[PDB]
Amino acid sequence: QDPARSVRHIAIPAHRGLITDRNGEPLAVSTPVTTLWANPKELMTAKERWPQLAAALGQDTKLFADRIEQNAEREFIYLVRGLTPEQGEGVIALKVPGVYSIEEFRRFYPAGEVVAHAVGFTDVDDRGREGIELAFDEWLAGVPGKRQVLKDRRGRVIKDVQVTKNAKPGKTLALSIDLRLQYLAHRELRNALLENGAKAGSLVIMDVKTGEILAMTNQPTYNPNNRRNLQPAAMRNRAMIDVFEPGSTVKPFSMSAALASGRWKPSDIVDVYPGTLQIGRYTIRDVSRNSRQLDLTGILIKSSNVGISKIAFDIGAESIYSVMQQVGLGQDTGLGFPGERVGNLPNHRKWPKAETATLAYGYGLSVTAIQLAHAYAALANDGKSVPLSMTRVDRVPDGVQVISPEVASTVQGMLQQVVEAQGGVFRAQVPGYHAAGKSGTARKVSNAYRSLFAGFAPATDPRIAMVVVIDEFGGLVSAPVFSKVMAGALRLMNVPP
Repeated sequence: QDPARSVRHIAIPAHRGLITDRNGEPLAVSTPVTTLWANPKELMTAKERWPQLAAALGQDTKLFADRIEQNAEREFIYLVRGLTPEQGEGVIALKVPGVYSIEEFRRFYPAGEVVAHAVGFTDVDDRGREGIELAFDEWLAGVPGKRQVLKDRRGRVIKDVQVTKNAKPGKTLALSIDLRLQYLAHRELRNALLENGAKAGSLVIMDVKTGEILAMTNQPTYNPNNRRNLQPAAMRNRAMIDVFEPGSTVKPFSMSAALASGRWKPSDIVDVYPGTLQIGRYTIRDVSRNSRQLDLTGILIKSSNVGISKIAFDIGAESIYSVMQQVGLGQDTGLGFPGERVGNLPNHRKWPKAETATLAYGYGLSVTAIQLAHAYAALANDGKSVPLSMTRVDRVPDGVQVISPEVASTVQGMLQQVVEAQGGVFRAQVPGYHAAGKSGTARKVSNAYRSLFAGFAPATDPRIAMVVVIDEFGGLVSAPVFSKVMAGALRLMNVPP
């Protein structure tokens, strides 16, 4: 026969670490719940109690009985996971032979759908499945404790002996996210999509000094506290996953290369008439074909593919490739979100004219909204790249001077004119401030199109970079979202006009 006595162990679940926004507002909080397990060999001696027990578990009387009878020979099954402590005390109070309790934890997300994708959620075992919860699982999970029990020959717990290992609570995490900006971003992105008959999009706000992600919102979203009817479209962290050719939004990086080459100055003129350029069997065609001479700022205002291609042929694709690589386009973000997409910044030894031109006007690479906001942050931060962070930054990293301060300042002033000049993206203007940026028609890589707006403010002393992505010309839907969210974000951060 089996031993009359055996010393056994039971795990002591650990309290998962608090997630807060950068101002300490809670975003994910461990809620005590009660798990009930049974020894069927003991339960089998108390059948008349089963229907009361089943009703207190919210289980069907016969399905409950069938489950215990089917497991009669086992000494452990779970009865139910994650009752309220009040509910568990009610079941324990029934004193049914063979019913035992374990203290577990369930997450609650106080801000719900507003920050669903960035924070993520946990599975039935309280482990990270999505977002920060996944990326920082090890940090947040802590370490289960251990205690000894004495069991008899039939698996009855006859003594709680001792705790041999204290549970180690998980560690607290303060995100870079500012929930005030996050609520503004979520509201305005949602409202823009509903008003324009669009289904999906994303918005990223970054601190250009610190590399902090201040807001990251995607539509559709979901309530992480009630996933009962959750659609896969809604769980997608689009800002980090959706890859697209960024089109005209990377022409500022092409212009940065041109101004670093020694061959170009802002007052330089390019003739783009008649809005096309034959390069062998290929024709580069401009979206607006009403121009002859354009200065470098006008090439950005008109988004002339011919203009930027002629510059690119003069300076060589390798100069443009290098800037785009150094500002992080097509590169690992280092954020350690499993499944984050890197996109592709193709390289060549010999760049033919076609591939040189498509790189320079943004169809020769694929990026995410995070990478595009990161690149805009570098340009805004007087050309100094700072690592991306989803966590609060107290000591700002040195970062890397990727674009000379002078060139970055000149390109800031060109992008100010894109927003402010006659013929510019006037819907991206931010009353009280100089804003700077560039619209684009992005092409999805998996043709599906996205309306992009990328920019920063204040134009003459930048603090915040922003990318707006609307899945669906001239930012007519993404530019006004930038305008409204930047207007708000700057004042919530007490940025002076």
